[PDB]
Amino acid sequence: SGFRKMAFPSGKVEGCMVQVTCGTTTLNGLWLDDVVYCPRHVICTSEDMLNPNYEDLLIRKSNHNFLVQAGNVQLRVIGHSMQNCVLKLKVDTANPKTPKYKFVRIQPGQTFSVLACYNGSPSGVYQCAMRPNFTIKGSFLNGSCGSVGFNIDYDCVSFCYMHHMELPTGVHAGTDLEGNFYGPFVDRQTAQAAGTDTTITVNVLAWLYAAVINGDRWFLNRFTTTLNDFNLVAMKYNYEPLTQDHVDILGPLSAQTGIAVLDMCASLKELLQNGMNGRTILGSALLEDEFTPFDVVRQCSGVTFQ
Amino acid sequence: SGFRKMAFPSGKVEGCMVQVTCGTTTLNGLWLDDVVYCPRHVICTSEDMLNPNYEDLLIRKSNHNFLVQAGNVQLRVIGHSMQNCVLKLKVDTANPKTPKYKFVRIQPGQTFSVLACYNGSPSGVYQCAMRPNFTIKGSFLNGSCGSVGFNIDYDCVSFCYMHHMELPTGVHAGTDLEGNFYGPFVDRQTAQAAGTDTTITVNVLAWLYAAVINGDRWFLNRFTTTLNDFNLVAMKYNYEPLTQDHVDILGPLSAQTGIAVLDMCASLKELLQNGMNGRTILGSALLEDEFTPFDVVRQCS
Ligand SMILES: *[C@@](O)(c1nc2ccccc2s1)[C@H](C[C@@H]1CCNC1=O)NC(=O)[C@@H]1[C@@H]2[C@H](CN1C(=O)c1cc3c(OC)cccc3[nH]1)C2(C)C
Ligand SMILES: *[C@@](O)(c1nc2ccccc2s1)[C@H](C[C@@H]1CCNC1=O)NC(=O)[C@@H]1[C@@H]2[C@H](CN1C(=O)c1cc3c(OC)cccc3[nH]1)C2(C)C
Repeated sequence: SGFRKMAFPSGKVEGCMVQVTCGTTTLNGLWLDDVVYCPRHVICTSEDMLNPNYEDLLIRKSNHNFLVQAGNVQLRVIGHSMQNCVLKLKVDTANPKTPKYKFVRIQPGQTFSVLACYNGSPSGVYQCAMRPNFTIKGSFLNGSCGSVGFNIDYDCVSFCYMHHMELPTGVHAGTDLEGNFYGPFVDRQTAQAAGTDTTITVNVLAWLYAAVINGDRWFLNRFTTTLNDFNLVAMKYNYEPLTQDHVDILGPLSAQTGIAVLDMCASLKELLQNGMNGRTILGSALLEDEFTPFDVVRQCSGVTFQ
Repeated sequence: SGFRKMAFPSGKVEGCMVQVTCGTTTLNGLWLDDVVYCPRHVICTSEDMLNPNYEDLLIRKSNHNFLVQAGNVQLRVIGHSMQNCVLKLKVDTANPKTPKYKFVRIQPGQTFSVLACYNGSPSGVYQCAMRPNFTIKGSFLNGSCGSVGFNIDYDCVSFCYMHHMELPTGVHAGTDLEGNFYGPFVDRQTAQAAGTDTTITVNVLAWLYAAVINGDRWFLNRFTTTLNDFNLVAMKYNYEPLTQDHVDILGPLSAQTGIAVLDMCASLKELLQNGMNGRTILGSALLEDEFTPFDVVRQCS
């Protein structure tokens, strides 16, 4: 029993974190095999943050202009290349701690663990979801660039995020491990803003299924809804549209609890109109949207507390 | 910017988890130097635990009754003993991944990272606080016993918790790594109720400071209070007493924001008496009490 924001054990990622220095700029790098991945703006100085031409800044660098440190050991850079907004530094030593890994680009609503790092040293681990507006609500300070997000389903590390910037709203933006940004953001200091954010409807429903699995049913009602009527109502509260794909994904949780998906949608509609009336759901007084259906199945018992 | 519930990186502890089996009972163990630490009830069969006589059940067992597995390798048990509610198993191989560590017993209100494990394998990590009623609001299923709680400080892992049980309310209970229970609990198959829980006042104040540092100021006011007046309202709302030591600990956060501890206490006194009026603080409609003043400083710096 219980339900918490649960991150993956971070050991497999900790053994990949390095420090990358170019000039007076220092950030984190990810050392996998003989390659170090880091944000390409490690090659930027104060005067080229608004409109840097990364191709022109990089051609002026040699391999020995990059200082890579793994703990107290200096790694020698023997090659380099830029791929989108990521710099790939080839080093003379393959990381002996390289885990089984893959690079995946995630969709909005998906969650992952973030290992926040400063100067190549891990500081903490927390969970976060890719918001519908392609930002994440993280906890990142100066020098956190190059920190990565990942999942570790079945002993394979899936890297899905690399940290690059903080927007004026206090939310965060970054790229996948191929250097392609999530959303319309750019690695420039130009005026950028996150679009209006929405609630991840399929995740709220998954978390309501988690509450039922853990023994709470106070919020259910005698009603049902069509998918059309549910979307007409939920969008008036700034909820993301629920698709037939989301209904299908919720199938296993619906089967375990005996609560039809559209019946849980009717519960959600009533929760939006009434509030909780002094009650909590899984310890929360608001509707939580950063647990996916897969996260619920991972953490919850396969037996409902009937 | 941003404020999240954060756990310590768990790599140093992951390299210490093993599986321990005695008969048909399998649970997790912690392998440090040449010893494996696990809950003593690994020697109980599902019948023996209604009222176990651990002294007698241990006397019946020998080294051959224990099976320790580190990944795919089997460790040979060459000694055994009980210390309080933990079983200590001496093995023939010292763990080469043993970090610099110490066993520490935490106080209520203090926080720690839990590495939830099943069959000796780390499954997840989350942060939790030792409640004033000595329970933790964890997330544990069948097979989680032996999972440990810890804090990290300059390469040194301070182990503070070992998981043993779930109470009827769904909250969890355990021991320090010397086998001493936190709270009035016993390792027996009986429904045990924890005392009425109370809110950790100093942590709520720390989190209100974290909110101010992140731009949330609506709850700030012109008023100030004293300890004795604040403690009278704390008592009424089932909040733990605020002491001068707590005021001293909050001192750095107090100077950094320009809000004295007793000025922030007047904001908390107002939130308890009047509510939040539809507003949220740091994305929460509740007053969060599982962030210590150190968690706030560590994260914000
Ligand atoms: C990162 O760790 C980097 N720091 C530097 C320093 C020099 C060169 C390159 C880099 S990458 C930070 C992480 C940030 C800092 C606070 N919290 C974070 O998440 N990333 C940045 O500083 C990025 C890089 C330029 C600008 N930037 C911003 O986050 C940024 C600038 C900015 C302005 O500028 C006027 C106004 C408002 C908000 C804002 N954010 C890059 C995008 C290349
Ligand atoms: C743990 O992993 C153990 N499992 C076994 C199995 C055989 C022998 C020893 C152990 S330790 C679990 C973890 C629990 C289970 C669900 N989530 C958890 O956190 N611990 C237990 O099962 C403990 C051990 C006996 C009973 N117990 C309970 O949690 C327990 C019993 C109980 C009753 O009994 C009537 C009523 C209500 C609640 C309740 N919880 C020990 C305390 C020794």
